Amino acid sequence: DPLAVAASIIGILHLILWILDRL
Amino acid sequence: DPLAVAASIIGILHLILWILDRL
Amino acid sequence: DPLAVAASIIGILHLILWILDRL
Amino acid sequence: DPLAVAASIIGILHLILWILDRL
Ligand SMILES: CCCCCCCC/C=C\CCCCCCCC(=O)OC[C@H](O)CO
Ligand SMILES: CCCCCCCC/C=C\CCCCCCCC(=O)OC[C@H](O)CO
Ligand SMILES: CCCCCCCC/C=C\CCCCCCCC(=O)OC[C@H](O)CO
Ligand SMILES: N[C@H]1CCC2(CC1)[C@H]1C[C@@H]3C[C@@H](C[C@H]2C3)C1
Ligand SMILES: [Cl-]
Repeated sequence: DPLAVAASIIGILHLILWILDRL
Repeated sequence: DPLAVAASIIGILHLILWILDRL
Repeated sequence: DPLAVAASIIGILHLILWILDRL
Repeated sequence: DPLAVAASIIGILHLILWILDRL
């Protein structure tokens, strides 16, 4: 499922960027 | 699955909106 | 899949809670 | 799907970390 693939990549990137902004 | 579909859309929108708010 | 189900519910909830916190 | 599983775990962790940060 392409939608699931995109959402997974987006969530992983989202958590990383949020951690980097909090740091 | 409607729940997976809605959650994927919402995660994509959540990343978009969060980034725009941080900018 | 209970993990996917819980993650979908939780992602919806996370967007709700973040929008309300920023507002 | 390992990608979906990793992203689900990541989403649960993200809500946990974000809630702890807001509190
Ligand atoms: C093609 C995709 C390009 C993406 C758009 C690039 C534009 C960035 C503009 C100004 C940044 C200046 C602010 C310096 C960094 C602080 C904001 C921040 O930390 O955000 C990063 C994270 O993705 C969310 O917070
Ligand atoms: C599925 C279950 C969802 C349960 C949802 C829990 C609601 C939070 C409880 C009380 C808010 C306390 C009133 C103070 C208002 C600040 C908002 C707040 O602290 O909520 C936690 C989080 O930071 C986002 O708002
Ligand atoms: C899956 C494992 C995750 C491991 C958990 C690591 C927690 C380490 C926290 C601070 C050390 C670095 C200080 C960084 C300060 C940012 C604080 C932060 O991490 O935000 C979330 C936290 O629960 C509220 O702030
Ligand atoms: N925060 C979101 C919640 C929804 C999912 C992406 C991340 C998550 C992982 C996959 C399987 C379901 C639906 C999406 C794809 C649960
Ligand atoms: Cl935030």
